[PDB]
Amino acid sequence: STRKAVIGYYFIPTNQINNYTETDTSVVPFPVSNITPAKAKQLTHINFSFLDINSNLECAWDPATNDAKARDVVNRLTALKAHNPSLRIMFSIGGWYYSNDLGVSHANYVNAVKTPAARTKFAQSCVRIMKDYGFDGVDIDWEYPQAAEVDGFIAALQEIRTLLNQQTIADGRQALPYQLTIAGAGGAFFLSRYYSKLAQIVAPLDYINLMTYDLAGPWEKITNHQAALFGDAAGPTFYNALREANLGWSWEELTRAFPSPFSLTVDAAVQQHLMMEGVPSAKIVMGVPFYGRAFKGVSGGNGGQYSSHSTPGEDPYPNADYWLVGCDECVRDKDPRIASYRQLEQMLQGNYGYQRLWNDKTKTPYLYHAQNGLFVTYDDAESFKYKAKYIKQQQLGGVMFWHLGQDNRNGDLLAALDRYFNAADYDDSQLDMGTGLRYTGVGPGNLPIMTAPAYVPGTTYAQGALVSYQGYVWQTKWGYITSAPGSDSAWLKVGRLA
Ligand SMILES: C#CCO[C@@H]1[C@@H](C)[C@H](OC(=O)NCCCCCCCNC(=N)NC(=O)NC)[C@@H](C)C(=O)O[C@H](CC)[C@@](C)(O)[C@@H]2OC(C)(C)O[C@H]([C@@H]2C)[C@H](C)C[C@@]1(C)O
Repeated sequence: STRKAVIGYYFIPTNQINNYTETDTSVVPFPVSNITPAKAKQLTHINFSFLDINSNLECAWDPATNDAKARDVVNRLTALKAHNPSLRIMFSIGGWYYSNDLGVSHANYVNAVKTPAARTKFAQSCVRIMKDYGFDGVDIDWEYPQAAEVDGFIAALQEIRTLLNQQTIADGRQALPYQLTIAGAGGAFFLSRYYSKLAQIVAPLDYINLMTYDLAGPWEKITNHQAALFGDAAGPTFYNALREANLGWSWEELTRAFPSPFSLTVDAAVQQHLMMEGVPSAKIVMGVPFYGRAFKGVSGGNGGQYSSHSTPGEDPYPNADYWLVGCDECVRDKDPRIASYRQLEQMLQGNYGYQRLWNDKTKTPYLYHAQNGLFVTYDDAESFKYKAKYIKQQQLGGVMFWHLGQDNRNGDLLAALDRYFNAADYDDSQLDMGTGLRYTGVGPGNLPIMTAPAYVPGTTYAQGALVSYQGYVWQTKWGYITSAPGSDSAWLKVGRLA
């Protein structure tokens, strides 16, 4: 019973920093003061976002940033630590806008990690920004290094870790050591870019915060849940790209690890991490969305699930038709495709025509607007019970979420996560996790415990025979085999001894 991490992004754009105020929500909708002492206590980390990498290949604020206002906002966050001596204010470098393959700063990420000298300079800039502004650690949210750049990225994290460790010693911060995290891919297509080197990536980290949300969106042909915990056989499935990663595994090893097609769920991403040797469950943090994704143009029959739709994917949103009925924040932000949980409660409570439905396979809620043909996929305090139960059962490190401003005013989502993990009186021992589709892949990092008769030399084993030998349970790939398990290619390591 180590405390689960509870990691909340605090995102504030440059224009809001530069006009920062705590008394006008039309300029800053979500000021630091909305994070009350009670919320501060429920959080373990706050990820201040986003810093960038500049063309000097250093960690830097957006250069339009007013530095005194920036320091002041950051000081308000670090003052929160007075209510909670476990609390850290991290900062994040990257995000989609800055760091995506076509993002505005993308070449800076590539070049910052490309060579030994560039990495030294970058790493030093991170620690220096951390100490100058009073942050408690470094989060990297590069979406995403491509297979060629992965060795540099790894080396960059290793170097940052060493510098963080020096800093923790210099400041005598062993009670709350400076930390290093990344925001990891939560679906196999991006994950496949660095999957083969996952143990190396995770080794220098305190946590890898899986972005296990945005698993559906307007870029797909068919509506779906953006953060299904388990799979729905009625729903779409996807090619498992991990089976083409450069792993050096055999056909049978790849097949047993990477079923395809597969359901793109939270459970899949988590298992895909656990399958790798050297990736410990305690370092894996499950991301959850504090917002819904909305689609229009959907047909009926199944609550708007798994339907074609007409939601534009362009960015910025390409006209002024704000068709997400009742969503006032969408008008403010000029995009009807995303609604905060905060806004969604209001849409459901007003006379706007939505029903709240529940998929008992995915263990996630959804809104359906029968009259206009709208579907919204989001998470709430109910879906979080199952996700928290899963976090406990799988011995994950905790939960991360984007983002704090999207909680409702009383902070019920955060409170709920804090309760499912820490409340003495909350009991989920009978919470039924459903018959949704589990990801069944097995790999070297997550072998099940098994028993079988001991291997006997001289015996002819038929295809599919199971024996135990030198700590493991092995299975013949064909028959008849007589070789000692592990000595040639005929035997598959399927389990570990009892
Ligand atoms: C101008 C523009 C946007 O362009 C998109 C296109 C670029 C899409 O852009 C958008 O959806 N924009 C909104 C993005 C939300 C941010 C959150 C992401 C997660 N990050 C986080 N949530 N991070 C986080 O929480 N961090 C803590 C993008 C998601 C996408 O799928 O791009 C794919 C790459 C796999 C392309 C580039 O190949 C894309 O694929 C498809 C879907 C077939 O579309 C075409 C092109 C070819 C098309 C030409 C480009 C668009 C229209 O699809």
